[PDB]
Amino acid sequence: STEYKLVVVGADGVGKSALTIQLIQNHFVDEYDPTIEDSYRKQVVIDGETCLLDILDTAGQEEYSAMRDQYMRTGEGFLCVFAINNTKSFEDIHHYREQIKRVKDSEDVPMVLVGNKCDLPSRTVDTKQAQDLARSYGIPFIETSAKTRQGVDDAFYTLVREIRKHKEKMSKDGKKKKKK
Ligand SMILES: Nc1nc2c(ncn2[C@@H]2O[C@H](COP(=O)(O)OP(=O)(O)CP(=O)(O)O)[C@@H](O)[C@H]2O)c(=O)[nH]1
Ligand SMILES: [Mg+2]
Ligand SMILES: [Mg+2]
Repeated sequence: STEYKLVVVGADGVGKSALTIQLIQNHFVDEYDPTIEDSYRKQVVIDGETCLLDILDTAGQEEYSAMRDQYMRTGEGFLCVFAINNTKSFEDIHHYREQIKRVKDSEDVPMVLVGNKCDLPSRTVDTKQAQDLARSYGIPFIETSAKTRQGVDDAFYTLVREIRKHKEKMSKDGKKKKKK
């Protein structure tokens, strides 16, 4: 069945790992253990298709940009995670997207904007500005909590759906031809 290369990106401490672990292992990591680079696979059924999810869980801050370039090249789809009580992490999304587009040398890259930690009262990034940004990029926005698991499956499943749409659009192309 179809394999999907997903990459989870975002600033230090937004909950990239907690989201990924909730997805894979169904528990919430309460600790803060900074990531170098972790990879996971989960077989799931999404819209009646069996998917092999190959998930890359990236570091909050890359020491070597070459390490960032590589996962942006390999990734088929990107989970762009910010925390709703971390304004800078939300601002960092623009910079991730620019870096990904440049590396892919393309304007069309499957991504989903993820506002994590929605269980907190400390919200400094409002939903509207998140929604506005996602609308601007033409990608989905999903609010999640790794603590409660709210929205976690949805975030990953939606990314898979985005990758499918892209594959279809890339077969049909926009020009240079073609496919139906
Ligand atoms: N309240 C709440 N806390 C969360 C949530 N997700 C993660 N955390 C907490 O935030 C801290 C960092 O989470 P972690 O998943 O390691 O974030 P990360 O972005 O992977 C860290 P790095 O960028 O170094 O790899 C941990 O204390 C974790 O329990 C959430 O949805 N809600
Ligand atoms: Mg991590
Ligand atoms: Mg990062």
